[PDB]
Amino acid sequence: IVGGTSASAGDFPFIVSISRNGGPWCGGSLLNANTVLTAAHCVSGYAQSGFQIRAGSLSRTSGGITSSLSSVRVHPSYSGNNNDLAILKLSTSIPSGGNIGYARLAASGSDPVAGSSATVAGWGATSEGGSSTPVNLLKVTVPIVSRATCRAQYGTSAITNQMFCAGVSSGGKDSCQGDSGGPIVDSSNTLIGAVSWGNGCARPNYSGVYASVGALRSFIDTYA
Repeated sequence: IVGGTSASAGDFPFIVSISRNGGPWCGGSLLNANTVLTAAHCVSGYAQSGFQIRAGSLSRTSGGITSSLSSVRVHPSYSGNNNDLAILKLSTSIPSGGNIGYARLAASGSDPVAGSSATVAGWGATSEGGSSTPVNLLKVTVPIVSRATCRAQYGTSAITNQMFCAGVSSGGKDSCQGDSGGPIVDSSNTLIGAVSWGNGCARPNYSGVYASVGALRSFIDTYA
């Protein structure tokens, strides 16, 4: 997270950190006791044994409940940056209680509304190309960017209705490398997307691009 602040305990009860090879890698969202929603790019094709999930902590290294993965299901039509979600099944159940809860999904057919304030969180880089990855969770609030503008920025073909965009025109607030798969929520903390891709991080006029929960609910609902 670029241009963010320290998350507080309980801000995202459902957020998980996803390590790979014992190192920071991605974020995700706990949907229920044995299921995490993350970005397909975080897990597609990779050895599933390299991953570990941690829930119930502001730290990605300590505290909470951990689990290995039983299975990975990438969206059936994942293609390029498109349909960039995967459903993970957990070998250790993660009961709700305390700072653990489950995500509330955006309504089916919904699209985030341009100009509305969204909050994204993760343990990714704090600058584009940055060396340091935060131990404690960061968050940042950015406006949704209209898809028409996002298409002006990246090309019409590059932004589909399975994606939405968020960021500030003059740059400086965004998700970044290591935040992929983690949540973006609306002002009521409803899960509207997962961090997906972008042309660097926090660049002026290149919005962050997010996998859209509202558009992907039929894959999410069926396997969650």
